[PDB]
Amino acid sequence: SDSAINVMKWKTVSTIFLVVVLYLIIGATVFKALEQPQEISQRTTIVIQREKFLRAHPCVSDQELDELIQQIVAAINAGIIPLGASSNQVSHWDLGSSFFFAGTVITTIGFGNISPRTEGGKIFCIIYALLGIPLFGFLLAGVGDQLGTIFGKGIAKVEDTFIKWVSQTKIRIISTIIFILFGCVLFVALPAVIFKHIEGWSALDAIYFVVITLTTIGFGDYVAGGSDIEYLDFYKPVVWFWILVGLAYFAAVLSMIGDWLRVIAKKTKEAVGEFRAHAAE
Amino acid sequence: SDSAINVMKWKTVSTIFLVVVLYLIIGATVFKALEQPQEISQRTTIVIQREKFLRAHPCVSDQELDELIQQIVAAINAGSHWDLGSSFFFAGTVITTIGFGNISPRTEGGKIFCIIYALLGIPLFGFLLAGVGDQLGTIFGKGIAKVEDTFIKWNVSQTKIRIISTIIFILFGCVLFVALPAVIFKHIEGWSALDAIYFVVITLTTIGFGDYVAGGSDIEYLDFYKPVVWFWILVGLAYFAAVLSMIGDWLRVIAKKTKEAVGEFRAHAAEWTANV
Ligand SMILES: CCCCCCCCCCCCC/C=C/[C@@H](O)[C@H](CO)NC(=O)CCCCCCCCCCCCCCC
Ligand SMILES: CS(=O)(=O)Nc1ccc(C(=O)NCc2ccc(Cl)cc2Cl)cc1
Ligand SMILES: CS(=O)(=O)Nc1ccc(C(=O)NCc2ccc(Cl)cc2Cl)cc1
Ligand SMILES: CCCCCCCCCCCCCCCC
Ligand SMILES: CCCCCCCCCCCC
Ligand SMILES: CCCCC
Ligand SMILES: [K+]
Ligand SMILES: [K+]
Ligand SMILES: [K+]
Ligand SMILES: [K+]
Repeated sequence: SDSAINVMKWKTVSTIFLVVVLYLIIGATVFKALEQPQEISQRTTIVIQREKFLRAHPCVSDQELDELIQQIVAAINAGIIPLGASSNQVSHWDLGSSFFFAGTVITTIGFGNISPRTEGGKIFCIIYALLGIPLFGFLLAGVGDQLGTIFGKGIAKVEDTFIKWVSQTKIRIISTIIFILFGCVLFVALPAVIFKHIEGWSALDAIYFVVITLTTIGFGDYVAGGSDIEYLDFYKPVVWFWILVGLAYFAAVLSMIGDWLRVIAKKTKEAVGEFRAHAAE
Repeated sequence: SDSAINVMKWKTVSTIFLVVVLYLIIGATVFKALEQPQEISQRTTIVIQREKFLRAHPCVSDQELDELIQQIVAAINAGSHWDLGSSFFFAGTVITTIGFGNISPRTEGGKIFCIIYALLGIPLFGFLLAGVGDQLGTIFGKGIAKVEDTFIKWNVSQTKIRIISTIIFILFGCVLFVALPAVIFKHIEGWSALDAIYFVVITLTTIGFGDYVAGGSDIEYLDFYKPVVWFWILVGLAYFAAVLSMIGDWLRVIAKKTKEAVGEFRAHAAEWTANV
């Protein structure tokens, strides 16, 4: 009976699919409820700014203003500061930023503030990713090991002193609490504070950055080291180390959250069974 | 001896670290060599466009222009981007961790929800993508059961045909999940042949720079186009998930072969030098 389990597998996958379909629909409406208003409030107030310089300079062709703005937004994607009060310009592909870029490729964070424009840069980025992503995986896995065996020494000491008048499978709950607590301190809270001061971000923007980065979603709306401001350069190599170990942390956390879903799915799969079997007495 | 194994583990991690460090250094110089010139060529030709626009339109003064550009930079920070469909797109970019970033939350509440929506959505999507990987894998197992029957009754036998099977996987795999979609993006999006394959890899490896996004431009899209792209991603991600893992195991083998090749080079230099 090889096809027997396969019929049972397709049933499980199809239900998860429809859950994901419905989870996206929920998220979709939640986001547009949150972001549609600010969008329209800013599109109406950008047309207010539009006609303030549409008719304050009629001697501009007025179809070429909207083509001008295309030419600025097209060139802003490579990163430009097209100003006369600042015509000397730092490079986005210097010795360090191309090193940053390679990191965003193999980690699959891919902020996208810096992206290749040359046809050769694209072809190499394709080759660099298909080899670098697996290569980086072994590093991140070994970092997960070393970081995990450090925590194993930490709970060996703590699961010794909390042995008062003790069960085996319930202290596992205490160990997962100290993991998430210490974890969010070293890899979420403490770094976000540093980004708040050094980058100038808000308290929310920093934690937003930490999560979007270490989950490798990497929108790129916020990037550490993205400005010119000062950058001690004590700063940036520490952020590399943060990513290396912070990615290893969310790797476990996200896997823990996955197992929680497994349990919640089991509890709710049987709750529907109990709901049926009772059906109002 | 518990710390004896741990020293063997840290030495394994440290060497891989130094490989990744040096792999980044190689890549860094290679991209800088590739992209530093385009940067200068476009920085010089954007200043040409700037001082061209003051002369070809004396109407505008040098002082008005700096004001306009701040107002465009202000609007780049926002741009419908959040209509019924694009917010659905957005949630997809979150759970898949592709995160193109062409659309990103600006409201403080949208950020807080995106944090919560990801921490629960990313594991949830993993199970879907894992199940898609299973079903897709058992389909191809039916395919090799057929093909490992017709080739294996004749010319050269086992332990080398497993190499032939993985070639068929990668060959037809790149057909269904890289080549055939990239052709569709070339026509429908208007991209180049390179840009489409560039998109396919950046997207399905979940790097997702966001420089190229299918459905991101303002073009008429057939009602079947975007939902097929979802299905593509769902199954295309499952494809590179295996492909990247195959490439990982290749490196494992290559690491073993090169780790002993160094041992051979040393062992010859050893008793070639004992020859006095
Ligand atoms: C596209 C960017 C090019 C990146 C090229 C990086 C290759 C670096 C040179 C390979 C040797 C690394 C240093 C020596 C390590 C050995 O002492 C050690 C065993 O003792 N090997 C390993 O740890 C295991 C290491 C084995 C990993 C091999 C990586 C495969 C890269 C394939 C790229 C082919 C292009 C060839 C261009 C030269
Ligand atoms: C806007 S810029 O690109 O032109 N300037 C720079 C931008 C960023 C960095 C940098 O190292 N940030 C830390 C870091 C490291 C690795 C990874 Cl993967 C992600 C991150 Cl955030 C350096 C220069
Ligand atoms: C300015 S815009 O908001 O309108 N740009 C858009 C870009 C793409 C889409 C869309 O549906 N793409 C298919 C798709 C599905 C899931 C995933 Cl994860 C990725 C992708 Cl590309 C919608 C809008
Ligand atoms: C942040 C949004 C959370 C959305 C949670 C959706 C919960 C969906 C529950 C579906 C229950 C299906 C029961 C099937 C059991 C056979
Ligand atoms: C058309 C340009 C393609 C460039 C990709 C070739 C890269 C060669 C590898 C360099 C090894 C150091
Ligand atoms: C049939 C393969 C799906 C992508 C077009
Ligand atoms: K990204
Ligand atoms: K990713
Ligand atoms: K991005
Ligand atoms: K990403």
